[PDB]
Amino acid sequence: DDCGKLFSGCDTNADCCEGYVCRLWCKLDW
Repeated sequence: DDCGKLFSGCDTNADCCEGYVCRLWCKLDW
């Protein structure tokens, strides 16, 4: 539910919910 965060790297399971990218950071769709 909580999943990854903004800029929070690129975790496996916590692979930051759909919204941001998986670049250097889990930042917004840059």
